[PDB]
Amino acid sequence: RSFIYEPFQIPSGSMMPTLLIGDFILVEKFAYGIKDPIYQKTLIETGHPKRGDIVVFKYPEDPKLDYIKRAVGLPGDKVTYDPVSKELTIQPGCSSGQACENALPVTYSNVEPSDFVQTFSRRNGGEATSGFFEVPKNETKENGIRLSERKETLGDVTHRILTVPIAQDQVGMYYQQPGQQLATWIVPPGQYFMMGDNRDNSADSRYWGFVPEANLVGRATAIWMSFDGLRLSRIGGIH
Ligand SMILES: *C(=O)[C@H]([C@@H](C)OC(C)=O)[C@H]1NC(C(=O)OCC=C)=CS1
Repeated sequence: RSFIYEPFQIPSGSMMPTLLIGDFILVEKFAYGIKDPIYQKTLIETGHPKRGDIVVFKYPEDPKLDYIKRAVGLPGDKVTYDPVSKELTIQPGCSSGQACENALPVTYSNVEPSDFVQTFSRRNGGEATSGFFEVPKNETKENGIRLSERKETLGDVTHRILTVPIAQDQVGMYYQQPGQQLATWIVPPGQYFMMGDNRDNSADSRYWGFVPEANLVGRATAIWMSFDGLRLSRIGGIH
């Protein structure tokens, strides 16, 4: 088996705190080669995302851009997002409108202030995100909101998420799947529901739908370098 690796720059903060703007990651492409009975005839196989994997894929609405999000919903999952508690409920194999009772273990730790403050430009009275800043927890920044952080465990995968405590999704702008109420989705076969870890700063599947497997590029495996300026402490695994 011969895997192909591709590095990727992280220019946006939608996967914070897991991936920060300036991180440079390594991605293992899903498509790989295998040597036929030994040997000749290099054959091409394709792996698939596991729940919780951080995945690079071609943005469905404009395949020319590569997005990076977490695959929280797998083919067949009934995914529900509570915009108030900002928590996911996932029910594997509940894809036939049946009243399912099974449920993937999804648990959350207590909300705590994160290291980041999100600032906004005061454009003539209104607001527009101007960036994210790491700010000591005992300090404040004007026109900035301290983000909250907690751990989300999807089945047996635990990772962090950041929430903007003064914000709430407008469910009315979600992508609404035929036959489903707002904020509930049933992942189609061979497709995926993607969500960014910076939950209130992520234009993901909630807004535009599923990612077809054909659009998948690969799985993030490491932070190879990071610059904000060198941040060598971030090189290593993604957690
Ligand atoms: C979040 O920002 C991911 C990042 C981590 O992808 C990178 C940096 O490769 C992608 N998601 C978004 C997003 O939700 O923004 C949509 C609005 C334009 C952008 S890149």
